[PDB]
Amino acid sequence: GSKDIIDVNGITIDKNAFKVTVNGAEIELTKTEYDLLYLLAENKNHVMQREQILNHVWGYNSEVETNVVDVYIRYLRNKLKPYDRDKMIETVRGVGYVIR
Amino acid sequence: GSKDIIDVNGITIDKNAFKVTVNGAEIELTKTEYDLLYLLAENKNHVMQREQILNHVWGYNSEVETNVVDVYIRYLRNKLKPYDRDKMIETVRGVGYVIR
Repeated sequence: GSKDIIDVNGITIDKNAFKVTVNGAEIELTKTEYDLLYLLAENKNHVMQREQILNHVWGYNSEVETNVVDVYIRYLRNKLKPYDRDKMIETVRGVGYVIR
Repeated sequence: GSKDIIDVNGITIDKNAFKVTVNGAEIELTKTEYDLLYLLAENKNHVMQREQILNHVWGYNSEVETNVVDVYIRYLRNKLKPYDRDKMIETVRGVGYVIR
């Protein structure tokens, strides 16, 4: 049972590095969800295809099934719903996903 | 060339999740350095042995040489020097390392 946030010698360190700041609060993510969010945010207004998302977040050779992108888009949306940000991740039926 | 910090829809997301806040600034770490710092901080005033540090940060089965702990203690100290925090990580000659 590792302590969530630690302060020592004036330094603040969180057990989970993968948080994002929203409305003065923090959404807590996994590495994969955080990387997906960053990738979509970095490409705002530029639709990303499921396979290029797979390549960036999971790796170009990845043996993972491509639908893991959909699985995680849904994990991400569920993380953003309590903060009324989920609708920012939209589906382009047939292509992939985009933040606008 | 991925953009360091991104703001989108009111969410702030850093490319590098592994930063700690010090004097209103941020030290930027790698996952391994961050985990080492967290482990020592979480065990403040409790000396840790090089091998238990290895087990926690690198894994119990790890094929890595045990001196990688010393390598990274030095990487961490070098990261803390610009903020006059390096002396908080002290060597117990013969045992390991501790934060007091």
